[PDB]
Amino acid sequence: YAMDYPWKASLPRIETRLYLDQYGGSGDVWIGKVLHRMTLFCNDLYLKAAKADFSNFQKECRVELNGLRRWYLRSNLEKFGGTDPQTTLMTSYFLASANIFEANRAAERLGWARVALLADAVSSHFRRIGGPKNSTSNLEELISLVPFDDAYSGS
Amino acid sequence: YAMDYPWKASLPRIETRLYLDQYGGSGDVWIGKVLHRMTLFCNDLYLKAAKADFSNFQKECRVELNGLRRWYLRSNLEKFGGTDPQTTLMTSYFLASANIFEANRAAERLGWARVALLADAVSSHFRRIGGPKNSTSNLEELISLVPFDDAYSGS
Repeated sequence: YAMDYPWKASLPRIETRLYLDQYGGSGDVWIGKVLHRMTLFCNDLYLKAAKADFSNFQKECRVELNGLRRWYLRSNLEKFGGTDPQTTLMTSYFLASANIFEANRAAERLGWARVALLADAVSSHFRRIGGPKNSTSNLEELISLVPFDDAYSGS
Repeated sequence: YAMDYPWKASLPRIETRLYLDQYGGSGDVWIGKVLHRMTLFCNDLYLKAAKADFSNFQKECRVELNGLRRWYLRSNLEKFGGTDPQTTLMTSYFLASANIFEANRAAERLGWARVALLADAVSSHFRRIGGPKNSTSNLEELISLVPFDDAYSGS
């Protein structure tokens, strides 16, 4: 792993997930003059805590992904987006749920997902019709599909 | 004045302006056993303070009107709309300036003025074209002429 993905393309949560199968817990032993095991940072309590936290994160992510899928369908955007839109939704949500992974920061993650999907749809439409000076339809009002707020949807 | 203007149509600032020449000060006497002038509410500082404050109001109103006129000209609104711009502007600003007079609240006064002017122009255009069924243009974007802000431009 440490040789395949350098610092340039190493998402935090994917590395944390891949690490949870490589920690010895308490079955480690360090070679010295006599085999001795250090019992301060090698135990199963760390493993239990990490696994519980990751399970909670995964459940919350599943729920928010379901909600985002419902919104994506209801807002009538599937008419663009290549041949299959579900893979695009999944990719553009996972590329955000792996960086901003805290619990009290749902707004930033969901906004990242929504704006990514909108930008991709609009870019695909421009690439299909044949450039930016042949669009007779209206596009500037398309940003009104994000849910409304006071300090978010005004700027 | 107090007879030809009921409570339902009595602007505060107009009443103050018409009452600023009906309060003598020291040139008054109150009937008793002997003609005696009361001093606590009949003074001369009252007139000076009132005149200074009212002249400050005059100057602030002049400056704000001279700015709003430039805004109404540069925004290209006389093309479609009222039959005479100056009277409509003067009236629609005098209303706000005669209702909200305090000096640390120019924002609400200017906002009232701008929104009233925009609404009047749009209503005149709708009435001229023959109802809202034949209005080909797009009118939601016409609210972008109001200067942008961070928290006062979504609602």
